[PDB]
Amino acid sequence: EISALPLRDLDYIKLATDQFGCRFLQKKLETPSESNMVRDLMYEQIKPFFLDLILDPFGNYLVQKLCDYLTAEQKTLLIQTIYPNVFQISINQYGTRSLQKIIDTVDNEVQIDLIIKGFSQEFTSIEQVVTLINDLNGNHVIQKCIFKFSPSKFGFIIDAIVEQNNIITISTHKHGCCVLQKLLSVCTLQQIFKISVKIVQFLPGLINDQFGNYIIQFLLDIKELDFYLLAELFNRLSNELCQLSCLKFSSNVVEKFIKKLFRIITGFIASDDVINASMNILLTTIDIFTVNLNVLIRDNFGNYALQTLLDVKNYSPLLGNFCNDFSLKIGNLIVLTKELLPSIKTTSYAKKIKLKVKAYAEAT
RNA sequence: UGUAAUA
Repeated sequence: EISALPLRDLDYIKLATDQFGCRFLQKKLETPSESNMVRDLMYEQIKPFFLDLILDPFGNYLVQKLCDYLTAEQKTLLIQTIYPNVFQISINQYGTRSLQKIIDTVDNEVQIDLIIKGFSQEFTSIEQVVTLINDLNGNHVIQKCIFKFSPSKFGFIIDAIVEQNNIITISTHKHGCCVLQKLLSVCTLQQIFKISVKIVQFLPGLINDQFGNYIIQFLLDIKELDFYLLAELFNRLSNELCQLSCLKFSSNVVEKFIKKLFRIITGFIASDDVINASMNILLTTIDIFTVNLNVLIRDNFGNYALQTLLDVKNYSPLLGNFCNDFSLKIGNLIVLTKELLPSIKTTSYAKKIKLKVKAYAEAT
């Protein structure tokens, strides 16, 4: 029926929003002899409806398919048409597919810069950017930008994150937490810093959040942050370290934090200033865990923190002055655990603790 | 004995 019609006589808008018309057009695009011509005819007729098709249940398939065939000039004009609408497109079920494919097949920087302009405050508010980051459909467009574009383009993402308390809105959200991690994994160091300042400022709102705890831990894996983050975290948490060790989500961060102190000092046998404060903080921690040993060994979450501190496998090579202050105050904590060991017979993890006191002796 | 991620 439609196959018997000359391409020049096709009603491309009509076909584009139809499942079979759109599929017919796609197959025509995959047909080398007719690919170029069907593209150029289709293009001129559908260009006033670029936004419409991008959002269309079937049209979004055509737009995507077209991205593999459009000239640079054709794709540029397409982006010039719809860049102000990037918010609307990104939250859209079908629009998100179209935009990802467009972003994924940019030909040059002129096209990239247009998209970025769309995400700037001239067309998309900070609040809207935040919405996209947490949105079911939008977070995929943000991730696309994050993995396709140079970090020199990340301005609009950064601005939205550091705005007031948006670090909480983003970090404590199922989707935003993921995006932020993707961002941090590719960010420039100076961008990581700007976000880190905001994370530390709102640490209590993140440290024990179901998703926020993951952000803190992620930050702890970035080595270029050691020179300040270890002291910063601990100075903001020390007075409530026992509390945080006894909470579901923050207990993992304390464990992560403690293992990092061990890994840094052991590896010394990483820059020098870090080693200095790490030694100091570790000792203070043992003091804190010693004082509160009554609660930590008894807590449903705290015992994990304690066990991490006590595990000799973490600190074998530590067995100048510090290597003797540790051996004293951790050895002292070891014997103190023994005294309480009978007072927790009923618990499921007594034998796990008993093995650690046992493995202490074998290397002592 | 304890946490996440389109026909």
